Amino acid sequence: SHPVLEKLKAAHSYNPKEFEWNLKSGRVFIIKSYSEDDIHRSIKYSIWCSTEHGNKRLDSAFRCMSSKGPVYLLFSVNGSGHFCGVAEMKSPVDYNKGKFDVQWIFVKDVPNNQLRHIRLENNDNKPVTNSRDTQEVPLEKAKQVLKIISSYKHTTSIFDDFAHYEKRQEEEEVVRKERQSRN
Repeated sequence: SHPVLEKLKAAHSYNPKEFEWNLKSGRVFIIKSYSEDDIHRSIKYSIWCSTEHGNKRLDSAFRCMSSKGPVYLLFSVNGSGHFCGVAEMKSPVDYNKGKFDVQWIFVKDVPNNQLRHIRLENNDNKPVTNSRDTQEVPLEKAKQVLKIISSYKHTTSIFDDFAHYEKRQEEEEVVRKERQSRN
């Protein structure tokens, strides 16, 4: 067990046994992450950043949902074949690129084969697992997705490789510093 991961787990209740997937109101979006390193950083710092267009869509949705219901984000790394968790969006986008606060709720790997029966009528009836970044999920389909993610008995999560990702970040920082030093 990594000491940083222990601090995180003491400060956050991940994978809560009591999650309300039967949302009365809300908006739910797919997040397609470029890498596991970004997921790891997001969990560590409770922040996310989409593209310029994605940030615009999420910023608008959050501001339109103020005091009406939550905005949930369903995370999957491009090409990974499985969703890796769920966070709630907690702030509008701050442009000093941008960034917004997130509160991670589920940190767990859910294979796409467990979700691909759910099709999005607002994305040409494609499986929810075939979505682009910031695709909005209609609420009833989002309930089905959240029910499965919340109940799934996962065998892995990104936390299994926590030390690995910590090392990746530290070493890259060293490399970056040295590169900057030489210029």
